Amino acid sequence: QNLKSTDRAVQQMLDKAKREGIQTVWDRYEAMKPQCGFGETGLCCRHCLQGPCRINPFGDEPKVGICGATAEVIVARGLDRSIAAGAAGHSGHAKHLAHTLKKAVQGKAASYMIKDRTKLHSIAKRLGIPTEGQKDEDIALEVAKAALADFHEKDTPVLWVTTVLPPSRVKVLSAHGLIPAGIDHEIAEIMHRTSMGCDADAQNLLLGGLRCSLADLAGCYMGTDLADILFGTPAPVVTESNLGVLKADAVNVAVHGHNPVLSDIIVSVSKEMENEARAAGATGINVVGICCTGNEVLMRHGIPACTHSVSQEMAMITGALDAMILDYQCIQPSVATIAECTGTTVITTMEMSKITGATHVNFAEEAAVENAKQILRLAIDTFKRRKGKPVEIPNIKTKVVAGFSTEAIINALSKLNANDPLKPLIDNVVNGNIRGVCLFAGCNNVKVPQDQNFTTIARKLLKQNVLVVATGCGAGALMRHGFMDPANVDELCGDGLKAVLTAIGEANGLGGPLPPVLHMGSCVDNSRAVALVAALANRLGVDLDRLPVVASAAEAMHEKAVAIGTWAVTIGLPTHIGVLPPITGSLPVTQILTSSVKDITGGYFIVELDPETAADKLLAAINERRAGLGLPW
Amino acid sequence: QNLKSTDRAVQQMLDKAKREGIQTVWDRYEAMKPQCGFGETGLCCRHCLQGPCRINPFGDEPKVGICGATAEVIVARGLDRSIAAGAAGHSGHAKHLAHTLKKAVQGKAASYMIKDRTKLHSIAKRLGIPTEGQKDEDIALEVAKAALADFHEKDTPVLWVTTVLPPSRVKVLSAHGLIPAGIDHEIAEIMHRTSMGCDADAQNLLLGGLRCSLADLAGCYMGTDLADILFGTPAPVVTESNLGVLKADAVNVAVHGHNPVLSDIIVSVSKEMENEARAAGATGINVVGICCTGNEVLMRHGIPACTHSVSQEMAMITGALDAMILDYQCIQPSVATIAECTGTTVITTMEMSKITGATHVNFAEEAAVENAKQILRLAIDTFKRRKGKPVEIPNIKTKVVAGFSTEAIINALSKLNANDPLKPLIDNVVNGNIRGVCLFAGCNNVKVPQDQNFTTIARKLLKQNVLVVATGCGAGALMRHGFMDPANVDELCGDGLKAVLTAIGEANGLGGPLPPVLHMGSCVDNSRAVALVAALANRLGVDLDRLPVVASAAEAMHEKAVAIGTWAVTIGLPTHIGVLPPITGSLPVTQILTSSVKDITGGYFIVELDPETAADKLLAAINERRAGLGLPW
Ligand code: SF4
Ligand code: SF4
Ligand code: FES
Ligand code: FES
Ligand SMILES: [Fe+2]
Ligand SMILES: [Fe+2]
Repeated sequence: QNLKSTDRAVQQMLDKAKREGIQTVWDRYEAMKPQCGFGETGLCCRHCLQGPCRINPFGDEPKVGICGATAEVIVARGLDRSIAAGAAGHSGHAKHLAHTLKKAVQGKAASYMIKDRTKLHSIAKRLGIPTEGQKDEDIALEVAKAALADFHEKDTPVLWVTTVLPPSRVKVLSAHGLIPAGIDHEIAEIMHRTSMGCDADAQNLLLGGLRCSLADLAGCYMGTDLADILFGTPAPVVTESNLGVLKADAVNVAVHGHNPVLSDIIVSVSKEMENEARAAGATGINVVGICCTGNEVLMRHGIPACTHSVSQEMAMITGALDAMILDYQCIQPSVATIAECTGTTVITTMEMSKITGATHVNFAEEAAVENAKQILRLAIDTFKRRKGKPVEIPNIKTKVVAGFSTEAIINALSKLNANDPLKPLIDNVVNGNIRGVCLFAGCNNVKVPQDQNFTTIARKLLKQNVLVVATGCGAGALMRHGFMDPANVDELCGDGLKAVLTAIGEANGLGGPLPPVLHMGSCVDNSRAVALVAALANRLGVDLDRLPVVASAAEAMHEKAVAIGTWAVTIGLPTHIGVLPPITGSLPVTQILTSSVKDITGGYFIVELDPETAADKLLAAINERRAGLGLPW
Repeated sequence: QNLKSTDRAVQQMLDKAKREGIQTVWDRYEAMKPQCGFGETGLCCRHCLQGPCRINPFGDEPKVGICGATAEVIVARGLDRSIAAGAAGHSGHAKHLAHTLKKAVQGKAASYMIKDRTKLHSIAKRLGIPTEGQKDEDIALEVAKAALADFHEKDTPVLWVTTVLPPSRVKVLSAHGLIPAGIDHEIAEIMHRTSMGCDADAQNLLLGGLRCSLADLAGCYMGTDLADILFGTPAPVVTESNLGVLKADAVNVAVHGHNPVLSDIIVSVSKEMENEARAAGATGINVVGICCTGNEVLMRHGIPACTHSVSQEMAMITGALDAMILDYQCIQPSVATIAECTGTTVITTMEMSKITGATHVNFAEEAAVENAKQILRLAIDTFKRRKGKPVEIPNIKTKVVAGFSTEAIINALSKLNANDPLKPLIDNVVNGNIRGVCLFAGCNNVKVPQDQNFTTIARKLLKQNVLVVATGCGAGALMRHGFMDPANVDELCGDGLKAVLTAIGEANGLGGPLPPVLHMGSCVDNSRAVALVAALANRLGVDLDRLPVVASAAEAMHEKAVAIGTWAVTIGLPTHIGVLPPITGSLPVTQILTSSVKDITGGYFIVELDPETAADKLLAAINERRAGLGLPW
């Protein structure tokens, strides 16, 4: 099972699933081999009913689409649609939060409120919304309105791009026409321009893609901003991760999907229902996280993470998962069928994300507590049905220190320099104790032994004194392998990095270092990394494409990860992707994305499937940036 | 060549292209055979980087997507994305027109103006915008603002749906949650819900699709409304069609794409530049139409139609096409390469629709006349370069009577009944002189011998006294085969239909009948057919799903045609499609689209590749509606 996942808890559940004849994502992958080489290389088009069209990567006909679409057009159009789809996810998430905030302050959803007033005011200031002599509720109404306004054309561009990147960066992007006019506007324009008989120039198409990726960034940043206002800005918290956080004697409830609007209420209501759970013979309700919504409640509340991404089915295979509460995104629909074998109650809650065979309980912010109780009572009923049934919860978990929002990081650093908190970080970049910064982001992918790329690359970078930050299922991988436990600093970290982590930790009263990797939160919270990097850029008076900062979507899967990778490139970062996106069928497109885009945005993709090699390439990128700043490396 | 196109002019140019070694759309199709059976049936998914996934239509593994996505999910998700892409095209078009109207009335684009004041006022009234004591420019500003507001969420649903369908229809749709909240909002929501690990219930997905198809309808109706305000509501006009409208001794300029914002100015400026053209040795500038933008200028100005859809390259093969002026949609990018062989200057004009190797001349409404002159001077230069070069323009053309907007149809009928103009039409439906109404819409498709389905089906329906109306390349097919020439009424029409066409024509002073088929305009002008059918519904006091009205996308190709077909079904029409959409890989999805959707909207798809059989099925659908109204059939 080591060939499927490097996580021992997952391996144990794979053996259980095999024994019990429960088909998994890895079995469905094996059944799909060999996969279509046209799709793999991007050389397939189904954008009209004359198709499907394909182009042989090499050899003879077909060489061109029926309408005349070249390999470079077909590849660029497919990629653009993936970016649009990612943008649609992150911005749908953000939109949901914007409506929730509006309802909350209009008195229509009393389960929700302004929890972080400071964040609300700072966001208002950043957007140009006056706060002086204004009621919080009115300020919040204006912020929510501004959020919703960024989805469409208006007299200003997307403020959740133009107000979050340094002016010099916005100028570079504006010069190339890359600043989005409206989030849903760009999504629609991509779908239009990539439809049959429209845009048919690879560079033009890809520029469109870069712009749509910034619409995605805006959705991410908006999602983080709004979630922080509503639910609180994360601060350092200690919890645990992996399947061992499940408890046989508790009602185990996984929150899974993305939106904290749902999970955050589940967490609070579950505490209120402890006595009901105990009435049913349980110790209480044990809420655990899967995927991003698990990350959201881990970051804010220390809710333990059960599992992530590709291994999500394994939580169910334990036999102890009484409910899986879903909103949207990254949920393998197999869970609905597996639930019939495992006893788990899978519950959908959002109108646009249902799964055949799952129970649907409409969630309305207006009735959030009521709807949460209904859902949790289904979970309690399910716990009762497994009375006396043996379960197999792998006794495997790690300690996780998390909650490193950008505010939290700035605060931690401020203990070393109160009025110039970024300076200690920059000092240590300059003196070589910190070589650079690497953001690990995005998914696991069944094609890559689970977590192998994240851990292999992280290990090499940490030994080379790279400050590693992580989000989403990248943070999931690293947390499950001990990278968020400060007890592992001596083993994992180079002497320089150790010194800095220790110095910061001891100044924050820890008697010990920060963890080896800083968990910056969910996938939308990649926007937090942007806030940190942009703040460093502003402090240094240089653009992001001069900073020794890189990203790695080491095991990418979702269209959202493609969008994130693309905006990482667009804002100026060397951006590693550890799975093949469908671009290799066009050398010109590949060359643009991995090379000539450097001349446009300063960022570039690094496509590298071998993780040792990827680490070397990321180190080379970091060191090139160091040299560019006149620093030793 | 009869196996490729039933159009003799096209056949002649195919022989020329063969002789000269110029590859065509038919050659690229042959080179693509056999096409992928997974794509053909819809059983392929590339929505994440674990893919490509496929499902064998029959047999053994693979049976399910890697994430657990079933055949019914994969098929529904692919279809939904096609609908969104169509919606994005039609609504991008509409949005462009809305911005143009706004600029025009704000004094920023003096080449544009309110040409149809009556239409402006009627639209304002329909939207609830007060006109009483208001300046036209202010009314137009409010209409343009309303248009742009329909793209996003607001306190009202999409008004270009809710104000254009009868209340009873809106109620049925609202009950099923199918009324769009915002055009780009729905497009984005589709892309989100169809992304990995989101919506995974076929019915839920398809309901989303129906709603997004209404966003497309809104974009179409908005496009027609705005184009009519700006450029004039069509009225009956006589012109010609087919390659014989090209003139060797003239500067031949094709307008190609969709948006009249561009073509309409080309037409007016070309008249102003006659003397310059004559200075260059030409007789003048001969503007001719291809595809929808050709339909727009044919409908308003009687500009002759050169060709349509699948045969667009053949205009170039003549050697006499000096320029092809492009905006977006349905342009085979092969034209840019073919231009190098034929001498034609291919000019793109829109930032989001470029073609490698074509000349790009940015068009800005603010400088429309200037930009038009620049473009037409390139065409004149090109005419000069072919001095003394033989050309082969097939001497083949038909007479075309067109310009049947819904206003024009109502006016024509009003000559038989001034104060109840729809009544004469309804009278003849009731007495059997008109069996029903069929709308032919959409594209040609290289898979179907060009025009064969449109003409075969139209011939059968006309003999059975069906009133046939047509738009887009359906109108193109029928016009090129003589179906818009009143001289062909005796040959084509049943006695009942002939009687009615003759009665209406003679009351309008023609000394002769209306044409066999009524040309209702471009693809967005399918919205005109909706206006007519909705007006008939209102007059009768019944919903559209009780009317003997059907649609046929007989040779469909573009994602836009899929969207149009889908909203035809959603508003309550039996809707024939004459090519296989990628749905046959899921019986449940097929059953929903062809059968159970009847219970939701009253409309349904009729998938039928054999045109004789399709005609029988359409007649059966019409007759079933007749019987439902208690009428003989
Ligand atoms: S858009 Fe072009 S390449 Fe794509 S399916 Fe249609 S004909 Fe083929
Ligand atoms: S979304 Fe599911 S079916 Fe589609 S490519 Fe990804 S794993 Fe395969
Ligand atoms: S030919 Fe396999 S992805 Fe289309
Ligand atoms: S396997 Fe051919 S369309 Fe994907
Ligand atoms: Fe996520
Ligand atoms: Fe069209």
